[PDB]
Formats: sequence, structure tokens, C-alpha cells
Amino acid sequence: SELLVNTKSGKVMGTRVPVLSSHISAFLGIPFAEPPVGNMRFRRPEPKKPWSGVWNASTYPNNCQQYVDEQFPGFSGSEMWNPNREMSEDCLYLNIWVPSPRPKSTTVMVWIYGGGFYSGSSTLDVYNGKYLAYTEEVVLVSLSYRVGAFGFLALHGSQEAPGNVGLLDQRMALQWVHDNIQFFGGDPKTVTIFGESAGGASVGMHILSPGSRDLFRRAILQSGSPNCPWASVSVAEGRRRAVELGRNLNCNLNSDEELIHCLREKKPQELIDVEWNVLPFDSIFRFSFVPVIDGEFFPTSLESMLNSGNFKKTQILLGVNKDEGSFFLLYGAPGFSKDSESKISREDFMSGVKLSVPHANDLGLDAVTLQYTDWMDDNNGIKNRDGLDDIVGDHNVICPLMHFVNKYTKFGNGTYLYFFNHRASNLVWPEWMGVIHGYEIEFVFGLPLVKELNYTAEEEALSRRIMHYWATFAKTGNPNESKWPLFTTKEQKFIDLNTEPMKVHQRLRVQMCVFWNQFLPKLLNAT
Amino acid sequence: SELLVNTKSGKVMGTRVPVLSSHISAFLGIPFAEPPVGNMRFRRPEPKKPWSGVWNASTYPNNCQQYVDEQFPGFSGSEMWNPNREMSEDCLYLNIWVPSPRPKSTTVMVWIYGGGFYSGSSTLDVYNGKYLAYTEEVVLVSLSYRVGAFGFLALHGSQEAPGNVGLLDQRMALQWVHDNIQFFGGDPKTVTIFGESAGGASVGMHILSPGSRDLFRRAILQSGSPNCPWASVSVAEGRRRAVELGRNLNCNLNSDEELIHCLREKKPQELIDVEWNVLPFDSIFRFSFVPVIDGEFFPTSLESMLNSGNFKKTQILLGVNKDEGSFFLLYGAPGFSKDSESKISREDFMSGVKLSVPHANDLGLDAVTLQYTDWMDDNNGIKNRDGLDDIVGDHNVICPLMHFVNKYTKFGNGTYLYFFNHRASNLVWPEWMGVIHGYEIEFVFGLPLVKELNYTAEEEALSRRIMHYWATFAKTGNPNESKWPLFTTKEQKFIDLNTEPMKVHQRLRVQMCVFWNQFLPKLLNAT
Ligand SMILES: C[N+](C)(C)CCCCCCCCCC[N+](C)(C)C
Ligand SMILES: C[N+](C)(C)CCCCCCCCCC[N+](C)(C)C
Repeated sequence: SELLVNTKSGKVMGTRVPVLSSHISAFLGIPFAEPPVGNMRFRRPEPKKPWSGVWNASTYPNNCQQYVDEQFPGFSGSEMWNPNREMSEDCLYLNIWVPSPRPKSTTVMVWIYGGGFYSGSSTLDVYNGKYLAYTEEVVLVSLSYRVGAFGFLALHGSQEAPGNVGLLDQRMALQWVHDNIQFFGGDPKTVTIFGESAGGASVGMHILSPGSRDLFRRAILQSGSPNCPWASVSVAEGRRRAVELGRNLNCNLNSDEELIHCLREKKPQELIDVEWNVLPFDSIFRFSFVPVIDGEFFPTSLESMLNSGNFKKTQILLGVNKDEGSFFLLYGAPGFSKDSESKISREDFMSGVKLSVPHANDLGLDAVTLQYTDWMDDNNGIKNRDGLDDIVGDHNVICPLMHFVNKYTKFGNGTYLYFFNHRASNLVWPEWMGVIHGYEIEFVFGLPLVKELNYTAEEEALSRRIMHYWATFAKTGNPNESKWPLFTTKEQKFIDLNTEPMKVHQRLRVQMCVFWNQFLPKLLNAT
Repeated sequence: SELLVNTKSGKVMGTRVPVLSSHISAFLGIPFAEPPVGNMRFRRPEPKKPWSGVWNASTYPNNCQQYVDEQFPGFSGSEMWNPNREMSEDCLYLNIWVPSPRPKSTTVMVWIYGGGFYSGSSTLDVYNGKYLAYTEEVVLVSLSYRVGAFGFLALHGSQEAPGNVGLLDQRMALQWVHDNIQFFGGDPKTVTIFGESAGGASVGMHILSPGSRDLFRRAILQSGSPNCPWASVSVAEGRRRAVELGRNLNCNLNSDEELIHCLREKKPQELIDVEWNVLPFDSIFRFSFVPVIDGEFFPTSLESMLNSGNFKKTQILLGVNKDEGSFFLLYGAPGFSKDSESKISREDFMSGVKLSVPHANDLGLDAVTLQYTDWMDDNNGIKNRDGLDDIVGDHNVICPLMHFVNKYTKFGNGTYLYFFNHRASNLVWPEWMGVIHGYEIEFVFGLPLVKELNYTAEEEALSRRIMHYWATFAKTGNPNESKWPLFTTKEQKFIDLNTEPMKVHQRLRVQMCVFWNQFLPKLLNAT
């Protein structure tokens, strides 16, 4: 009946969820792989054997085991993104929000959430799919994927904990969407995978892996590229980090199989607890367990792939927002504090840049400084603050994205790039942080439609323009039905996406992105 | 009588020269050393044995042998600075312009002319001392010094052609000024040596050499520092260049004494002719025979001296003008032409920067480009033009000067720094060149007082403000009798010197001078 569909796995009973002045049918919690518990820890996802009877998809699923942030307890700003259902190793499920009436076959959008590859959840409130589904008539599915040690440990030649198992969890959720979205009214021939931060970086990874390209149509990447420094380690480094974690649990490190066993016997939180004492340096915006470029999955280095066009060739929509840096600076660079108007000193500035470009040599730090300091007022505390805010942002999201944009527009079927720079009116974070990495999401998912949560009317509107551009891109292959230009390697146009009449501009962070994407590398290459 | 003074060398008969509505006494051509002809070529200056009878100092002296510029014949812009009396190896003389009435004892200013150490003359019309002497009542002496191969050849251990003989010619003219200016009304206890380009760079050299410090009071350096890349070679390089020149004359290069002999037998123009085929690279703003840092004269590297305060400690007045680069670019960088509005291409730009930073490695050129290009419009022909104009200027005069300013203000008795940026109204050079290296001189020497040569009234005035600041500094030790701040290593003030109400500003070319004076060196040091 409307809330009871039959899929190749079995029947599933969903629910009606109100949305604005109406309803939608929601199927929360459909399983798609087997609970990777115990022995299966660190193994690739197995597909979920089909069921009898009707499965009750009316409750969001457990969240995955992950790091919970207690830096600013109760503060909604932090809590927003913390997991909200009990964490469980068993956590591989989907959530689908369909219209009522169930459409015949409509556009589908799959949201891969981000969170540095160490956290994240489907069930967050800011990832509530009902508003988008409802307003644009699309089906929306959110997926879960294993994050962290559990999702990205990577003892290379050991089939017991090869890398990227969490990446495959994404791919398996994509396949089930393919094979069964049809019974939900969706059109498998037009599914768009979207995602922010590590989700937007996972999205591009699937555009590059041979095996995933076929499972989706087009993609939308938000503040992420597969090539962002923090999203990938070499094989070696992944080994390196798993003996190091091996040591923080006092595991047997002889027989590699024993490493795997030892960890497979520790309880989840132990691993969560020592999860960060394994990184190799003092660094801000750098995470411990991430995708390894293993050869399988990613045939070869992403630079080669990018360089040769070896990747899916659809059109994409991607963008960056004004203050990417802030969050990391706040939570990790000395001098910054929520509550202060964090004017940095030149002392803490030079401390700051080291945390930001952790791999740079001294000469390299010199180059960075020279680029980001205002010599004409070399200690203006606030300028020092904002300058680090750009050093982290540029180096960690804007520049790697403009790289991917630039390489992929030579072989893809169209690129739409946005620059978001609106500060929501009801943000709880301090003004200095600006347009934080993460705050565009709430607009994309329609929370400014809910009156109860106090946004301003122009934000309601900005949220509608966005959701439209998004859904309209998700089918048409293009975002406008004024015209948002295509990005092109000549006069590289993009638009600002805010509450004022969109304006096309050209060459995003060009001067700085030359430094980061070309200069620095060549300098660190020499010496 | 007024035109016939008696000096420790003998008597000298000068002349009355009109100046404005009056006269002055002029003593042109007094000898101060022995004509360094033939056998004495390349030897140190001998002092001039005294004479009997009265010497007739009423005619300017011969000019020194040197390179004459025929790039734009007849064009006054070029011709201005070309030698105007027959060139002669015999060319060591002074010119003194005294008031009428002869003062008892007044301030003295000695003008050491510049010209890249390969050219220059006392007798130029733009170096006519009468207007300054007249208006400010100072005695003004101009000196000649041997330039070029003849002045700076440098077969290190050979007393027959040790280096810097031309530098010593300056010093000997300083001594005679010391010992005899008194009979001309000047006060030996208050002589200021001033000079532009290589003169302003020679001036600072004397502030550093042990032996010259005592011969003058204070100094004024215009577009020059002793430490400008082009003003000094190592001992080695000076050797290197003299065998190379040895070869262009097909000299015997075995016995070093034979090298010296061979050259001592070639006629002057042969040496002038091959004078440039000895430099070691393709470069703009770099000259062949220059001061060697030989240990004697300059005890040690100038960086040490600067670094330790080992130098005379008076107050100085120095400055730079807006478009230093232009002249060299015009005469030596591809794309530029008098007559064109020289918009450069990115092709000729990258050719340009190589000529400008001839010692840089590729990475280094990369660094320069990154700093001087507008990535947001990376091929705007005019921006490429002006950007090279700053690369040459900064690297060759502004930055080395701000270095010397900064080091010397920690131990000197006061520093007054100006930035000249007025375009004379009657300049003959094309507008693109702007405030050319060299054009402030005409203001300092009072040519805007002469109506016949068409300047505008505000320029007349600017010329008077200047001549005053200059003479007033030459006695007082300070330029103003509104107040032009002292330069200080904190809020490094300077003023613009132009036809509008002078404004103090701070930190001249600070962002760029960090790159050149600190960044680059460290990068070229690593690799
Ligand atoms: C990306 N979204 C917007 C979805 C969530 C980001 C939440 C704050 C991000 C910075 C904190 C990094 C913390 C790492 N530790 C706690 C280990 C310092
Ligand atoms: C400095 N002052 C203003 C006094 C005279 C400079 C005259 C033009 C300077 C640039 C030409 C360099 C030429 C070198 N060669 C001819 C060898 C290319």
C-alpha cells in the first residue's frame, strides 16, 4: 500500500511524516549490508541477505561507533553534528523519503554525509530529507557508512582489514539504491550522489573508481574533492597508523593477523579513545583513518587519474564556502576561542601556520607567511586571525577543489561551481568564524522553511533557490531551468550564492591557488 | 683677488659665471691627481705635484674615456648624460663653484656623479653647480673619477692593476677638497658628499671604508647603496673579467704582468669596445667593471660591515624615485621601445624577468613571477609592462637601499629618507617610463629656475624646496630648518617629494622588500 513496498530484499513498511502542511512517506532504517559485527570487523561489507515478512522502516537506525564531541557541551553549534541515536557497530542502513503520492519514477538524490572520515550520521536533524523530497518531489536517500578505525583501518595485504571498507559501504548502499529505488518511485537512471566535506570528497572518489562510476548519474560535491590533503593516505601510512594504533591498545604486533585479532577483540570505544594518538605530526585539519590509495578501488594515484581523464564523465556541481578554516582553527589552533574575538598574535600566528601546513619545511613555512601576512601591518591581531582562516581554508578545501575542477572540466560533461558566503542570521557560533565550513548544508536541506527555528525570510528564499538549483541540477544535468554559467577553463565563472542577486565572478582564489597548487609543491619538491 | 686663490698646490685663476641675475666665481678644471696616462694606467691615483704660476681654471676639463651612448642619437633624453668634452685618459680634475662675495667659511657639497661605473662626467649640463651654490650659498665641487676598465680593472694581487683605482680617485679628490677648500671659502669641517646611482653607491662605500670616513661630514645617497647588486664584484669575478677582457684583445694571458701590459698598450676605445663581452650572463642592470670587495678599501664583506656598525656614523639623507627600472628595461628588455607604449606579452615578460634576476634559479624565477603577476588577469600587456618595471626597480635599487637604511639607522646619527615621484612636465622620454631613474637630479641642481628651458612654476618651486632641504641638510645635519621625519626602525616614515604638500608615509616597498631582502636569498640559498 503507500507505506508498504516490496523490494528485491523483502517488504518494508515506512511511515507518514508531516512536512509543512502535508505529509510524505518515510522509510527509515532499511538495512543494506550485513551488520559488520565482531569477526566481520574491518572486512568488506557483505550484502544484506533478503528478509521475509515486512521489515519496519519507521525508526531511524543506530549510528555508527564514532568520536563524540564534548568540547562545548549542550552548545547546539557543536551538538548539531554529534550522533543522536545509540552508536552501534551494527549501523549500515538507508533512509528514503518519498512523496505521497508515490511518484512513478522520479529523480533520486543520495546524501553521503561527511565528518572527516571519523564521524558522521544519517540521522542528524540537519540531514532530514523530508523538506527536499517534499518541495522538489525527489526521492532522497541518506546512507550510513562505517567511519573511523572501523571504517578505514588498512593493513594492506590482509584481507581481514584491507582498506576502504567504509568506502565500499557507500558503494553497496549505491547498488541497493540502483536495484530497488524503482519500487519507491525513483528512477535509477537519474540518481545524483551529493555530500559535503568528507562526503563531497567521497563523492568525487566514486567518480574516479572504476567500480562505482556506473552506480550513479551525476554528482554534487560540497567543500570536498577526492584530492584534498586530508582525505587520503598512502598504503604505507595506513599500515603505519594501524601498528601505531596497535600499540596504543597494546596489541601483539608480530603476526599481522594478531594485530587484526587484537583489535577485533577490543571494544569500540577503546579504539575511539586512542584514535588520535596515531597521527604522525602536530596538525590541524588532518585526520587519522582515511581512504588509502590502494590500487584496487583507486587504480592509481589520483593525480594520474585526474591528469588522464580516467574518471566518470558526467556533469557536476560543486562549491566552497567563505570561511572554511574557522572550525579547525577554533578547535585546534592556539589563541582561538569561542567567546573571544580571537585576535591572534604574531606568536600564535607562526604557531598556527605550522599546524596548518604540517608537511612544510621551514622554507616552506616562510613562503606561506610571506603570502599571507600584511607586511604593512605585520602584527594586526585581527589580520593575523583572518589570515590563518584563509591559510587553512585555501590549503585544505578551496585550492584542492579548484584543482579538481580545473582538471575535470577538461573531460567532463559540464561543471557548475558556486561560492557560498552567506552568514545565517541565527548562527550560534561567533561572528569571527564567518561562513563556516558546514553551514550551507542547512540551506540545501530546507531548514529555513520551518518557521519555528527562526531564520529570516530572505534566508527562506535563499534556501528555496538553492534546493531548486540542486534538484533541478539533479535531473537536468544543469541547475537553472540568472543563468549560472558553466565553469570553463578560460574565463572560469562561478556565482556567489547568497541572499543578494547572484553575480557571476571569475577565477575563485586564483592568486592563492597558484601558490598552493603549483608553487609550494615545487618548492617542497626542491627543498 | 676674487677669481685668483692660492692653494697648497699653487694658484688658480677661475671665472665669473652669470647665474640668474648675478654671478658666481667658478674654478673649472683644477687638477688633483696626476694624469693616469700610459704606464700609470690602472694604477692608483698619484697626488698632483704642485704648480708654479697661476693655473687657469676657467674651462671644464676633458672627460674620462668611457662608453658613449648612440642608441637614440640627437635625442636629448639620451644625449643628456653623454660625455661632452673630449674624452681623455687624462681626466682627473675638480670643478668648484663659489659665491661672490667669496664666503669666509661655508658649507661645502661634493657631487660624485654616477653612471653604472662605466660612464659619467663632471661637465654635464645637468651637473652645473652654479644654481645651487648661488641659491643656497654653498661651495659646490664636482669631481671626476676614472670609470670603466680603466677605473675598475682588478687583477687582485698585482699592484699594477689592483682594484678600485677609480674609487681612490674619488678619495683623492676628497682629500684635496679637505686640505684646500678653506682658501675658497669653504669649511672643511662641513663637507657633504652627495651622488646618484653609482655615485650614491660610491658615497655609501666611503661611509664604509676606514680610510675615507674622515674626509667628509655627512652624506646624501640618491638611488644607490654600496650594497646594490650591481655595484660590487668579488675578487675572483674581477680576475675573471680581466682575463676575459684579456681575451677580447687577444692578450697574452700567461704571465699576469703581460695581461696588464697588453692592455696597457691597447688604445682606450679598444677596451671600450669589448667592455661588455665579459659579463658572465644575459642581464639587464648589471655592469662589467665595478668595485671589488678586496679587503683593503673594504675590509670585509659589506654585509658584515653593515651588520656590525663598522662604518662612519653621521646622518644621511637618501631616497629612491618611482620608476627606477624603466631605463634598463627600455634599453635592454625585449618588447620595450621608446615610441611604443610597450605593452609586454607574457612571453617577453618571462624573458624580462630572467634578464632582471640573472642569478636566480628556475624556482627562484617562479617565486619572482608569483610575486609580480596579477593572476586575476595574468596577461594584461600593460600590467606585464609595469610589473617588470617594479621587478627591476625593487631588486636593483629600492630594496638594497631599504636594507642599508635599515641597518645603518641602528648606528647612525639620523636618517632622512625620501621617495621622489614627480614626472617632470617637459620630460622627453615616453610616459610609460614614468619617474625615471635619474630625473630627480635636475631638480636638485636647480634647472627649473632657468625659464628658458620650460619647466612649470610648481616645478620651479619643487626645485627650490629640494635644493633647500639638501643644503639645509648639508650643514645642519637635518633637512628642514612640514617636518620631514627621521626614519626609524619602528614606524619607518619617509615623505613623498613632489609638487603636492609633502606627506609622510611609512614602510617604503615593505612587502616586496621582504621578498627580495629576505625570502629570495633564503630560497636561492637552499635551492
Ligand atoms: C564538517 N561538519 C560541518 C559536518 C562537522 C564539523 C564539526 C567541527 C569540525 C572541526 C573539529 C575537528 C576535531 C578533531 N579533534 C576533536 C580530534 C580535535
Ligand atoms: C644613470 N643616469 C641617469 C645618470 C644615466 C643613465 C642612462 C641610461 C641607463 C640605462 C642604459 C644601460 C646601458 C648599458 N648598455 C649600453 C651596455 C646596454
